[PDB]
Amino acid sequence: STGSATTTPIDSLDDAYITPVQIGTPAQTLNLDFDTGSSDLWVFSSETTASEVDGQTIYTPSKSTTAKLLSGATWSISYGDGSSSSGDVYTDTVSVGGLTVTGQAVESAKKVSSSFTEDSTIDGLLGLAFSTLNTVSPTQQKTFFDNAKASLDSPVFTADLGYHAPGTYNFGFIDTTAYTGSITYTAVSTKQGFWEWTSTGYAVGSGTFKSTSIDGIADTGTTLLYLPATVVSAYWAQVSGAKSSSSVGGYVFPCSATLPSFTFGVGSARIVIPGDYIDFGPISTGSSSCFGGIQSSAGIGINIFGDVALKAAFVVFNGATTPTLGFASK
Ligand SMILES: CCNC(=O)CSc1nnc(C(C)C)o1
Repeated sequence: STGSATTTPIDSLDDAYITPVQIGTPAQTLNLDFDTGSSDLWVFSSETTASEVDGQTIYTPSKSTTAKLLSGATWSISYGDGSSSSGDVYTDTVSVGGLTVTGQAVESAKKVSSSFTEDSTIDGLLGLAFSTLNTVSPTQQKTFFDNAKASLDSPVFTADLGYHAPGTYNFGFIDTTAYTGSITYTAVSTKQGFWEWTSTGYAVGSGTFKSTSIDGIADTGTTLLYLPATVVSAYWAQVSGAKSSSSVGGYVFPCSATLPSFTFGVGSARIVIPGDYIDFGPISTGSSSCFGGIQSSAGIGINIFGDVALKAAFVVFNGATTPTLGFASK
């Protein structure tokens, strides 16, 4: 089997991408944030505290003839950005782009943190990191990818995120028309349960490539590119007037600037992020200070190849016995 679904930016900045997902019978379609940095499929639901729902579409398990309470199971997750959610668990039929999994754990939120309530466009998350990170207790549940893997034509999914445009998540096949050149594959560690790999270095603009190992994760659920402070300082030093602002929470730059590109290494291959992908616009409406798309990871504990980096590539998440990642230009 295969599946193919379009993913659409939630706003004009590509802050996140939503993909329609069919849950239950008859189908309830919710727009989920596919997140290769986490492993829970959770949704706003008829159980979510009413004051914490503000425009999201909800899953109502009582209206699904295939829903079953997973008795005793609870979940609770906290994300790197400080947001969180928790609740109980149903199993139900879940379909993405024509690919159907029966008995998928659908984690129904009883509580969500304010940032979720305040984003009416995201109805939940669909985790695509390894199932070792899933938070369901006392019986840890499998991700949609884990459950579908045996049925797929090939045990892969691909992320093809658009810049200010829709893109595609495919399951079970690699669309050879969706990229240019060749795909370069690189080794993955699932020891922390993330899609973890080592970039071979970077360049700023037209500058020389610096060969240096940068361990990080491929994370579709993170907007920006978070790299070591040395790398980030080298980038922003090429933008007149750019500076790190403790009050804003990262590097800002004059909105009048033209940003240089940023290249990262994948083995001997190179992925070029155009400068325009690094512009996240005014820090507040009307401001001439703009927020940068490359930020320091120093306070995180891990480097994160988020959407800024991934949308410059066609990315293969190969979930075979030896997990690898593939990157191609497009
Ligand atoms: C196909 C997705 N599989 C899982 O999420 C299982 S947990 C997991 N942790 N490491 C692995 C292997 C792929 C190395 O698997």
